[PDB]
Amino acid sequence: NKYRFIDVQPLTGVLGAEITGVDLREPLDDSTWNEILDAFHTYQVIYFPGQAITNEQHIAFSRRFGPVDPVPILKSIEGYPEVQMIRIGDDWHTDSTFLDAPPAAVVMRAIEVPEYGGDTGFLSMYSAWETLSPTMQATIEGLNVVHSAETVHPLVVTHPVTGRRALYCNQVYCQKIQGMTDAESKSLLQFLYEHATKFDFTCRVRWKKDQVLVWDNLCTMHRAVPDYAGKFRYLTRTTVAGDKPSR
Amino acid sequence: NKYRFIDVQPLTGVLGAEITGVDLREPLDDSTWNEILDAFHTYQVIYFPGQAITNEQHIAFSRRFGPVDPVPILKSIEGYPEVQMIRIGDDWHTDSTFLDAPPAAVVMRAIEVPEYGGDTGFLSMYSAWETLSPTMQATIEGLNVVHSAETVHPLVVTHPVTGRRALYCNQVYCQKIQGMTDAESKSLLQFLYEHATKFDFTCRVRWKKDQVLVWDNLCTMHRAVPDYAGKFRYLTRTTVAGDKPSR
Amino acid sequence: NKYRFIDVQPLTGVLGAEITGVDLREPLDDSTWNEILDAFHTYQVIYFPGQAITNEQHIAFSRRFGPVDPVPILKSIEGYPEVQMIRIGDDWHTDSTFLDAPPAAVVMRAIEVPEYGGDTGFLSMYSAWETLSPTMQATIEGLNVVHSAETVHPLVVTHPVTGRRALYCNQVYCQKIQGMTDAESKSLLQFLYEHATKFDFTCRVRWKKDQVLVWDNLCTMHRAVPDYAGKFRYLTRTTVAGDKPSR
Amino acid sequence: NKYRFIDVQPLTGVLGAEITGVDLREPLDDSTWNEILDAFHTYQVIYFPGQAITNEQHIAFSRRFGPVDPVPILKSIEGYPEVQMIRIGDDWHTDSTFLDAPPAAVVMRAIEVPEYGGDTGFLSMYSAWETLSPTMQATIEGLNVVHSAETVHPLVVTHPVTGRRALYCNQVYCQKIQGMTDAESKSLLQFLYEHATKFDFTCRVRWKKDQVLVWDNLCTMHRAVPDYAGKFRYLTRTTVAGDKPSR
Ligand SMILES: O=C(O)CCC(=O)C(=O)O
Ligand SMILES: O=C(O)CCC(=O)C(=O)O
Ligand SMILES: O=C(O)CCC(=O)C(=O)O
Ligand SMILES: O=C(O)CCC(=O)C(=O)O
Ligand SMILES: [Co+2]
Ligand SMILES: [Co+2]
Ligand SMILES: [Co+2]
Ligand SMILES: [Co+2]
Ligand SMILES: [Co+2]
Ligand SMILES: [Co+2]
Ligand SMILES: [Co+2]
Ligand SMILES: [Co+2]
Ligand SMILES: [Co+2]
Ligand SMILES: [Co+2]
Ligand SMILES: [Co+2]
Ligand SMILES: [Co+2]
Ligand SMILES: [Co+2]
Ligand SMILES: [Co+2]
Ligand SMILES: [Co+2]
Ligand SMILES: [Co+2]
Ligand SMILES: [Co+2]
Ligand SMILES: [Co+2]
Ligand SMILES: [Co+2]
Ligand SMILES: [Co+2]
Ligand SMILES: [Co+2]
Ligand SMILES: [Co+2]
Ligand SMILES: [Co+2]
Ligand SMILES: [Co+2]
Ligand SMILES: [Co+2]
Ligand SMILES: [Co+2]
Ligand SMILES: [Co+2]
Ligand SMILES: [Co+2]
Ligand SMILES: [Co+2]
Ligand SMILES: [Co+2]
Ligand SMILES: [Co+2]
Ligand SMILES: [Co+2]
Ligand SMILES: [Co+2]
Ligand SMILES: [Co+2]
Ligand SMILES: [Co+2]
Ligand SMILES: [Co+2]
Ligand SMILES: [Co+2]
Ligand SMILES: [Co+2]
Ligand SMILES: [Co+2]
Ligand SMILES: [Co+2]
Ligand SMILES: [Co+2]
Ligand SMILES: [Co+2]
Repeated sequence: NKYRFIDVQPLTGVLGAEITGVDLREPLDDSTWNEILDAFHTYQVIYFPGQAITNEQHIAFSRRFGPVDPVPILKSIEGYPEVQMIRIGDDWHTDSTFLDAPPAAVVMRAIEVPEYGGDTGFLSMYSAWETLSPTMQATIEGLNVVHSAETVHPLVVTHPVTGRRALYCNQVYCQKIQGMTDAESKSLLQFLYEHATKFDFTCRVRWKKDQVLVWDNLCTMHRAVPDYAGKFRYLTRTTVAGDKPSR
Repeated sequence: NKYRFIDVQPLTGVLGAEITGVDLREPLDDSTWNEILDAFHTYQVIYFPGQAITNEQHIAFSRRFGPVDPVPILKSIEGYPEVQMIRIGDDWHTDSTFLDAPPAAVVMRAIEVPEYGGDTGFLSMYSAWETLSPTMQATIEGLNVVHSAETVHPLVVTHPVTGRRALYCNQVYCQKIQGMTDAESKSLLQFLYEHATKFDFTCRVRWKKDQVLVWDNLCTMHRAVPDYAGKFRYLTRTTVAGDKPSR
Repeated sequence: NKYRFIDVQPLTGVLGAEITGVDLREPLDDSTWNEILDAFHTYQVIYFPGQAITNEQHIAFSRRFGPVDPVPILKSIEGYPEVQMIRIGDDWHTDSTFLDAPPAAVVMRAIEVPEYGGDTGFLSMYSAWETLSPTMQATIEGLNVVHSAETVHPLVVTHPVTGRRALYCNQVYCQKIQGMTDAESKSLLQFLYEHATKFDFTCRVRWKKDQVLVWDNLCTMHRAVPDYAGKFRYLTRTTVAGDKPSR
Repeated sequence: NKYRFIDVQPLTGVLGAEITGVDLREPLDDSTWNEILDAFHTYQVIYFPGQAITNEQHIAFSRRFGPVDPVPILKSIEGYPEVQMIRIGDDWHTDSTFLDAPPAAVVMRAIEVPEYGGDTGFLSMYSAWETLSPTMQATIEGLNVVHSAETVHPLVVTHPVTGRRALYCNQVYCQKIQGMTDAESKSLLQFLYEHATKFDFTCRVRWKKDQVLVWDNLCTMHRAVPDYAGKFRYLTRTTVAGDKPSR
């Protein structure tokens, strides 16, 4: 690939990629960082295996992407209220979309994982949008969705940095399409979900100790796999803030 | 009701009505005819019980509504190729919509019917449209459907005489929504059909000898009931022509 | 028809019928009553037009069918707590199926109705069962449904008097199929409901003053039509009790 | 793991695994082979990376599993009519199920692959069955499916070697459930397919040169990913025969 400061091993031909040849415990210069971010924007989700960093180093790193909020809930490691831990989102979703302004991204970090199982699967909502017929794109271009646990977001959002359109709806937080009856709203959204969760649009992340991963919370969805029952899974994550999604 | 030359007994509060106090075998004057037609346009389907007319009288009558085509197929009574007889449309549909210009209306006439069973059920596609949320109306306003057995018609049509919008799609003749993929097209149309065939939008016509009925082939659908197996059902019908449906 | 003491005018070829030639204000002898009941069992729903009876006469009449319970809720005419009045069941259903022992039947009586609209539609759940393939009948023969507002009933019930099998489920009161997951339960029941609410299985009752109607609450469903907004509709009904439904 | 002659790196906690520490170009002894096969039966799909074998060696290897048929169609490398090549099954399916006796297994072998993309995804039909409620298992235990391009197979099959029950239906070859109407058959199968193609039941195989993979054609399904457009993908495969599937 066209990348001189980082090695870059794409996971599928649709999203996801792996990054090596960089010590995350050290500071990185503009041209190394310009590459890391240029990658994250093209692949949508990126991971860095065998990065034995510290929580302070975890924060700084996240901050490079954008301001570092705590999510209220979750339990932050006491000492680091920006760094929160993980040990129901086995339905595909993206995170905290009931917020006027949900997270741009999240950076996740493997502490103690199982040998196998406890994968995380992601999918591309650029792709989901992108595979709708021009006629269907037009038909729902201007619709809005009500997300809750309360707010409204557009059904198709433009990425603030990259300007690609991405379909934006998820079954965990989306009540209905504003202005439609429920029979109507249900009808569409179900189609749109059965369409986005196709296997062609997905990828699967294998979890290995001190791997550090970043996903774009606007233009992907993701889901936990429950195939580890019995085995300890302990990861941490910081949350980076984004503007209000828009069309 | 507000009707001085014809008695008028509405079947439901959504469509359909019954008309008496008029000898169909005689000619009718402007103000009697102005009423018959003013009714047909409000009720969408009308019937006239115990009208022992002749096929010539059947034609003239139809012609009052508009030019009288034969449908190729069907079998016309030999002697009257405009008058065709009846003895698969047990799915709801409207007639011959695969035509660049389908029938405006049809006039049907009971020769030998059963005592009961062999009803005909109709429904209102004004109502179907009318009960869609303003937001959903807008969402599909500008879509087109491909009808076959080949042509395109709009998904929402304006009535040429009355100017009411009416949803216009049917599962017997409609392949798909132009420009959409089949998974997409299927999704909508199924909703739209499951929505239009609601019981609230329907009515049911009881068939009795020398009853003469007229239905509006643009803004209704209709379906045969198969509950007469064993009993003779013989009706005739002329077909009145309409312009190309439009939005 | 084969009926010497009552005139009997079947509404469709699937269910429903009309009964005249009997003064309901008078007592009726075994052979007249033997006919009324022999009809109710074949047609599933029966009506008697222009019966200007009294509430006491309404009770006695109902009692001929079976014991006369009050439903708690509903509002009984004060003076007659067995006689309850009517002025959400616009979804098809049958009545009070959340009871260990729901009503066998109900007798309804028209006080002040509109000229048209405010029909009541019924359907046959004998027919619904009856049109399932032998293979599908077998597949769900032994299933149970959980009904609530709490109890279990079989999915296919045998009529206590007639011994015809009837499909027995309804979307207003049925939570799920016992033992199945919700994705599973949903799947079937939706099919079974989309199948039973077909138009071929239905009929529609026209409501006229002092008409008195009886429906079989085990083997039909029924639904109110909302096409009278603005017009006064006042009917009364007594409720006749039935055993626990069984297979 | 409990394996002394082969190294064994499970792909997910549901199916699939990777096998190293064995030169496939050499013969292997009972206890090494007893392990390879004991693995294939537990993981359902297995792969061997960086095995630069020959087509004769490819055949012998396959034969160890069972007799080696050609599939008519496909194009066999001229010189080896048992060894067939690959360069519509982007719907999930299993192979040639329209046969009275479909393939037990297939062995596939990577010649020239892309750097990334052109993955193959598999899923477990043990798991699919296994996650149905006991009540639903019972409900469809005894059903049959008609497969075509013509034959009948059971909807739930017992594995001839292992004796685990596995759900057995696929949307590419299955017409309908025998004895049911199409509305009925459609209803179930759609549920069963929407249920089996869940992400939790899947895995994804990364393709790398001279990797040799074996999948169990009775108890998995699999699907091609179209994310390589432009890049050369050339694999070969032999096909191993199985008895008629049974319950
Ligand atoms: O726990 C994981 O694997 C990530 C899944 C998730 O739902 C989240 O926190 O966004
Ligand atoms: O035969 C009838 O009852 C009318 C039904 C019909 O499909 C038609 O000719 O349009
Ligand atoms: O009010 C009616 O028309 C009868 C409908 C109904 O839901 C009932 O009381 O069972
Ligand atoms: O070509 C592949 O990736 C295997 C997919 C397939 O459909 C097959 O041959 O069974
Ligand atoms: Co390098
Ligand atoms: Co340093
Ligand atoms: Co690596
Ligand atoms: Co420290
Ligand atoms: Co900050
Ligand atoms: Co869940
Ligand atoms: Co707010
Ligand atoms: Co609501
Ligand atoms: Co689907
Ligand atoms: Co889904
Ligand atoms: Co008059
Ligand atoms: Co004259
Ligand atoms: Co009359
Ligand atoms: Co003559
Ligand atoms: Co003419
Ligand atoms: Co049909
Ligand atoms: Co043309
Ligand atoms: Co096509
Ligand atoms: Co529906
Ligand atoms: Co429906
Ligand atoms: Co329908
Ligand atoms: Co008499
Ligand atoms: Co007296
Ligand atoms: Co009468
Ligand atoms: Co009194
Ligand atoms: Co009593
Ligand atoms: Co309702
Ligand atoms: Co109880
Ligand atoms: Co539950
Ligand atoms: Co349907
Ligand atoms: Co329905
Ligand atoms: Co070893
Ligand atoms: Co050697
Ligand atoms: Co390896
Ligand atoms: Co050689
Ligand atoms: Co052989
Ligand atoms: Co395809
Ligand atoms: Co055969
Ligand atoms: Co067929
Ligand atoms: Co689904
Ligand atoms: Co799915
Ligand atoms: Co699917």
